[PDB]
Amino acid sequence: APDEITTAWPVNVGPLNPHLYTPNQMFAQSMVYEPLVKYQADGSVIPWLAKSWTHSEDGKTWTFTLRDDVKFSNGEPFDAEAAAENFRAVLDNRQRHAWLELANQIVDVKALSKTELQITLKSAYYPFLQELALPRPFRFIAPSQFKNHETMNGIKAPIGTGPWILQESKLNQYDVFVRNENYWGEKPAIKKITFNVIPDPTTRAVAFETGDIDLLYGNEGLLPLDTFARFSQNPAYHTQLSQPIETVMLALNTAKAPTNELAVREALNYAVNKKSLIDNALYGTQQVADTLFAPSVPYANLGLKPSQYDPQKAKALLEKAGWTLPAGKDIREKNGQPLRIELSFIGTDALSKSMAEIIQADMRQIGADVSLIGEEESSIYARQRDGRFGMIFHRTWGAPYDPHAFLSSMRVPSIADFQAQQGLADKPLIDKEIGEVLATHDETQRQALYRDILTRLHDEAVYLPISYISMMVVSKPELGNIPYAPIATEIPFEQIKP
Repeated sequence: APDEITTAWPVNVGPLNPHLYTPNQMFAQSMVYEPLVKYQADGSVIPWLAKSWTHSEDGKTWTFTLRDDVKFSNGEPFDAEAAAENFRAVLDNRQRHAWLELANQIVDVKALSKTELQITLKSAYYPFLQELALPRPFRFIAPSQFKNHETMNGIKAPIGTGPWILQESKLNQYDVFVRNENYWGEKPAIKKITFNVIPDPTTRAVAFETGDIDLLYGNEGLLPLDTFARFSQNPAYHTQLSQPIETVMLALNTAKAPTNELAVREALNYAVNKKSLIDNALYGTQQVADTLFAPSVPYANLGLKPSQYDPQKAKALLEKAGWTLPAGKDIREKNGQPLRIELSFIGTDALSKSMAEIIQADMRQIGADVSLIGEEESSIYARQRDGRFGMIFHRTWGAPYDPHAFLSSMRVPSIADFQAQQGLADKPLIDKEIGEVLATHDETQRQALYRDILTRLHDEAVYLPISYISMMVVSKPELGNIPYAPIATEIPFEQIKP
């Protein structure tokens, strides 16, 4: 069966509603559902379900000509009405999609014929096509599977147009997908993929070591990083490590003492030897980040000045701001208040715990007391939603989210970035500029606005960038080279060719 593979995922794939979020897993939604236009590594989108498109002079009305040969896996036609119904279904839940600005921009969607689909926008929203390309929410389920003509209250069968079809799913156990034999595009070489549900990282490693699974593909939490390095030298195995796809960083709460002070935030940015942290916790498998977005990210090659590890400069910044060492204590004080910052993370995540310990030790060296608050996932997500944190671990979202969608989301009060930026005096101006860059036509103004947004965020030391992380792969050699999806949450099973 060299055309059947078995892999693993920490949880089951979810209901596979194309228009909702947790517990729906994005890789799975992208296996079954498809976009109008498809995102490529070079930054462009290509025709997909939409073979072509045009837009009005003012850039608010877009007309897409759809392929006419596409069926949903249940035999029903994909056409403009089915696509229009889908857009209606998503936008009936509009407030759930506020993180994504396209959802606030779409004013009308209508099927002009079986093959003409017209979409009207509030303003000339430039990242229109890119946002249509995302795994969710703008992808298409057969309208017969709506519940009372909606999807926001659940779907019936997860029927998409894509190259994979969900065969069966056992809560807590394993999800099976099968090749769509009536797929409009190219047939995948693989016929069956089984995801075993294996929540724990070392347990995933052991399963691969026993031969229970054939493939592991994911970000830096996929399996323990020490095990990954040993696997990469093991000639019985195949491993890969991609070029970096996103930033991992700390977000500092600019509205809470003592991270409300610019001097404290700048000092913490000089306190951490990031190469040491990576070589200590991450087994040298990731790259040092000095900036919220890597210089390879669109619009973000700005010559921003790194804050190199420099504990002497960190101490001086603290001293100049009145944070001094009492005799004979290691932790600074100002106005009888200790320099204490809470770092909250998921307490069962061993890699978070390690990095957090390194951060705490590096900051103690400059006289800052970091207390580690490890809590369950729900509590942590509530904290970020609510701004109940001093520092948190946080990541950017990779291409094509970075930078436009990630910045867009900083305006949304329930996103951790808004909460972290809440105390900045120029936060109103930053959000106005974010709104402007997304609507702007003038390419020179677009670049100025990105420059200003990113430069203010860097200079205000809202973040502590740590590393640019990569996708990792571990596989049985028989599977061959495993390609990457140009979107970070997607796994390109359709292109595996043993």
